[PDB]
Amino acid sequence: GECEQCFSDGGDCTTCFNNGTGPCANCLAGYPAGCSNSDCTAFLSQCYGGC
Repeated sequence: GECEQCFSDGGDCTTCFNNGTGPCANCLAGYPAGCSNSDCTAFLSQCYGGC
């Protein structure tokens, strides 16, 4: 998981999103399925509430 990797490397939200080029980046704008996902999901559970 790209977003999971960033999470394991101590990253939260900003310090992974990297303004729209990061691992959890598509999980932000176009994220209707991001909660029903897994790789995006824990990040979004923090950074948005996880739907």
